[PDB]
Amino acid sequence: VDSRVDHLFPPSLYIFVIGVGLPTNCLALWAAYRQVRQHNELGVYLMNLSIADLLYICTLPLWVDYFLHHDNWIHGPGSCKLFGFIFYSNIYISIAFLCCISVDRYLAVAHPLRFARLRRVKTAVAVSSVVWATELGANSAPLFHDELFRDRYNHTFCFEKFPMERWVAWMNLYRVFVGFLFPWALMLLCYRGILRAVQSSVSTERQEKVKIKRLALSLIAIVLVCFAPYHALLLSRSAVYLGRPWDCGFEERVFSAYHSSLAFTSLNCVADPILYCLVNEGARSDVAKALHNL
Repeated sequence: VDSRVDHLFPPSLYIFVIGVGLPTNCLALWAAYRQVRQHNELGVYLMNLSIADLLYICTLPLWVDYFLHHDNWIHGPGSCKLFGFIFYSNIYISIAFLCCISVDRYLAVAHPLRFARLRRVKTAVAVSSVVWATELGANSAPLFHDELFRDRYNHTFCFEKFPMERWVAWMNLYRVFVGFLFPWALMLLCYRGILRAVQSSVSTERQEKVKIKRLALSLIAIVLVCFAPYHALLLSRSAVYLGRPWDCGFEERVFSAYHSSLAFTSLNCVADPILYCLVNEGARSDVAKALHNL
């Protein structure tokens, strides 16, 4: 059980995320609020996604240090328990609001004349509240554990043990399977249904159909390219532990790749503002008309 020279990639990537995803997410939050003012209940989910992204990107300045300084956390146990819970959530909050958006879009497009009670700002707010309550209470296990752990080779950990606790493996399994694949599968099914509905449209001009398909494929490709490697490797180093709990052969080799993938999973915070409030000409219109106020 040891570590590698992983001190440049996650820091240089979180710096880019800080530089791009604070202004883009503030603009996206403003545009989503603009949408809510018009009783577009998609705006509620867009605001919630922007909030999760914002309070994720506002807790990176700590892990950029935690990775610059080699793998040690020094801001007490209190910061490592709050900023470590915000950092290992908001992934399952972002990919829950993306699923909420895809289901909202599927209902509007594939059933345009039904379920009108489900498409309202009130029900959107209630669903957002339930989404925040779950995945923040059901992912709250790391709080009720000591989680600023030291070891031999001067590695002050934060939310880890390479010798994994009994719960950590099961909670990782839950992460991979009921925080990523389930919401991602629902996103994929919703966009497949949206494309099947758009296909039948008589009034859409077959280049708009191509634009819709190439946006719907990128929506479910960005999520996979950002979350699949980290979660597959988390599955790997959690499945090995059940086979050989008292072993460290795999972990030392896979440590650097694991932390680089964890750095990668942060690109789905500058991905969201673009793909959901900056790729269409209506929300860019809001950006243009509001930045022209000052």
